[PDB]
Amino acid sequence: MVLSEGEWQLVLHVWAKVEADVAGHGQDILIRLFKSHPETLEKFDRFKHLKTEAEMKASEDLKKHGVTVLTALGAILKKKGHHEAELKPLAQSHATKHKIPIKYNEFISEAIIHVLHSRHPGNFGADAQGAMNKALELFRKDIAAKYKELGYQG
Ligand code: HEM
Repeated sequence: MVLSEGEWQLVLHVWAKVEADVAGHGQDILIRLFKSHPETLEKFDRFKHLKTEAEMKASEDLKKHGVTVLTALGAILKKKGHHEAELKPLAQSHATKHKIPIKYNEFISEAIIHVLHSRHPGNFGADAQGAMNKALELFRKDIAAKYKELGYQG
């Protein structure tokens, strides 16, 4: 798939707001993911022990990882489709080291959309959400194809 330039501008316009507070958005998104789909928490040996939302909110390590996640994702989106080089090491570690099934990428995509909708309603109308969804679908499709190449797929 290909996004038009107008769709990329909608994506990067709301991302510019996210970047005003990377740590806060990273926290909100990962907590959303873990609450909504507790099974994903099990993949993080680092965080598996966190029992409540309050414990998650107080973990500086979780907040650090959320910054890491959003920085990597932002670098990818800013490539506007030309993200082959950035995707390869990400696919390799998630497929081979962390053993993350493809389905869980849909779950974090959902959490990203939820959080932007909650924090940026004026910049995240129907069209901007449609564009962000397309951008994340593009990402998931490309990462899934890499998984298959690397010998995981799934
Ligand atoms: C938007 C999708 C995602 C991005 C951009 C992302 C990015 C990253 C980055 C940059 C790292 C650190 C370096 C590396 O190991 O590659 C990482 C580590 C990791 N990610 Fe992801 N990730 C994503 C989705 C997920 C999902 C869906 C899960 C699990 C449900 C996951 C599980 C992990 C784990 C277990 C680690 C290692 C944490 C540790 O240091 O112990 N990732 N991720």
